[PDB]
Amino acid sequence: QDDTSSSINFLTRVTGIGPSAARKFVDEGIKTLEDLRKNEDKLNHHQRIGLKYFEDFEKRIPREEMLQMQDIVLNEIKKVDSEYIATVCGSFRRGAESSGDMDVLLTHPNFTSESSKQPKLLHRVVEQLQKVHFITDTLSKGETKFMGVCQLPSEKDGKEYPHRRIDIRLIPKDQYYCGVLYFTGSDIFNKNMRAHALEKGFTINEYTIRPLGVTGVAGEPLPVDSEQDIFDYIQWRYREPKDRSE
Repeated sequence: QDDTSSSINFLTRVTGIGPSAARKFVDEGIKTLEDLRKNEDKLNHHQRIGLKYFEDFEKRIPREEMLQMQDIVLNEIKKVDSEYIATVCGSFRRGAESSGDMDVLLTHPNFTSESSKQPKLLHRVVEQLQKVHFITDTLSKGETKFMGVCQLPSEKDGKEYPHRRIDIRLIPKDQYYCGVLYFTGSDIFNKNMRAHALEKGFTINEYTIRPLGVTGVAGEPLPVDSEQDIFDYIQWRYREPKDRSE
């Protein structure tokens, strides 16, 4: 069993291959990266691109590169429409010295929670980033979420940076800063802040902050025009992201 398990665990390191699909591959004698490459016909698109960048996707991103990536993303988005608002979240926003991926939250005042889908608000940004060769591949592209691959431009002698995972999520403007709060984390900090909100008569989720009565009925979403507004409602001092480990 040891070798069977090691094979399954190996394939799960490919993005797009989860434990169940890995078990099915190994049952078919597909166990290594070489086996996967010889059996590209059995892969979906996400798995094929994850195999393509297997080694790169096991490398971390130094904060220095994250800052370069951030400027490319922010500068190109502003070129498409200066009314877009985009924020890099995750442990990067909390000041982490390295990141596993880049997670971008995107909004636009044309897109509110009363809106039906506006996928081209997302796709136009993806297309511009592809046009300047920053986004290199797509893992999946939906009406509000893009998961793909990017790469910093070569700086010297044609030497290449590793390809990196990037996600871009389109969020309604009236829910944007609650989203930024949630996706900045940490998970423990989010739990602690939601517990304090309850003590103060509010309930916070990924989308909204609402007043919460003694019977447990949530009221209407409160207006939020900055992350600071959410802390103001629950009477907490603003917690800078570097202070959100717990």
